[PDB]
Amino acid sequence: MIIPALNLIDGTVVRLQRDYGNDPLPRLQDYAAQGAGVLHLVDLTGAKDPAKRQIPLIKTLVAGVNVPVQVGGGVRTEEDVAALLKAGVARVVIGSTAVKSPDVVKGWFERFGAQALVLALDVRIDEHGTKQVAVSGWQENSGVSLEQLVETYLPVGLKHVLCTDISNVSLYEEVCARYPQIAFQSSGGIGDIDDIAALRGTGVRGVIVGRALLEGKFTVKEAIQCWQN
Ligand SMILES: NC(=O)c1ncn([C@@H]2O[C@H](COP(=O)(O)O)[C@@H](O)[C@H]2O)c1/N=C/N[C@@H]1O[C@H](COP(=O)(O)O)[C@@H](O)[C@H]1O
Repeated sequence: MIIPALNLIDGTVVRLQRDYGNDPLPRLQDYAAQGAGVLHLVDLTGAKDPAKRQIPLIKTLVAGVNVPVQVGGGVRTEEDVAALLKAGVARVVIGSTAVKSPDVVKGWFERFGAQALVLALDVRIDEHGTKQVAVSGWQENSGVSLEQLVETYLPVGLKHVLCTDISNVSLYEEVCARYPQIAFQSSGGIGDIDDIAALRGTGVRGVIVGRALLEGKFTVKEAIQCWQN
C-alpha cells in the first residue's frame, strides 16, 4: 500500500518550515478518493506540547474520511494513546517513548493490542554498519539497534513498524527478510515516482509519502499504480 501523509501545526499543513494551507481535510479526502487505504498524520503541535494535542482537529479529520488513519506526534502516556483512539484514529504511532521506556510501552501492547500501535524508529547506520535507533534527527544514537528494539517487542505481538533512514533499498530488504511476521513501513527518501518503484519487491508492506505529493511530483493514483505494478 501507499500511505499518504500530512504534518499538522495548529491546523496548518506544513513541510519541514514551508506552509501549504489551512485546509487539511479536502486534501485527505482526495487522497482517499484516489484509492489510498490508509492515511498518516503527524501532530507537530502535540509533539511540542502534549497539553496542546490537536484532538479536536483529529476527530474532525478522521470523521471526514472513510479509511483508517494512523496518528503520531510526541505520544508519551497511556492516556495519550487512549485519547487518540477515542477520537477515532485507527493506529497510534509511537517513536521516542518506545525507545525510552520499552517496558512501559510493552504494557500498552497488552492493553490496546498490536493492531492499534505502530512502532516508529528513526535509524542511522553508524560507521560500524549497525542500524542505530535515535529518538530524533537532532539527537545522538540511543545505544540500541533496530534488531534489539524490534526483538524487545516481538514477545508482546509487535506487528507494525515504521522505519525512517535519517543517516538504502538494502536496509529494507534486510530487515523485512529477517522479520517476515512484521509489516514494515518505509518513510522518507521519496523524491519522485521511481523511488516507489525501487521499493517494490523489497518486502516493505507500506510506503509513506508526504512532500512529493504536496509538491506535485505525482498523484496518489499514479503512486498506487506504480506500487501495484
Ligand atoms: N519534526 C518532525 O518532522 C517529526 N517529529 C516526529 N516525527 C515523526 O513522528 C513519528 C512519531 O515520533 P515521536 O513524536 O513519537 O517521537 C515518527 O515517525 C517521527 O519520525 C516527525 N516527522 C515528520 N515528518 C515525517 O517525516 C517523514 C517525511 O516524509 P516525506 O515528506 O515524504 O519526505 C514522514 O514520515 C513525515 O510524516
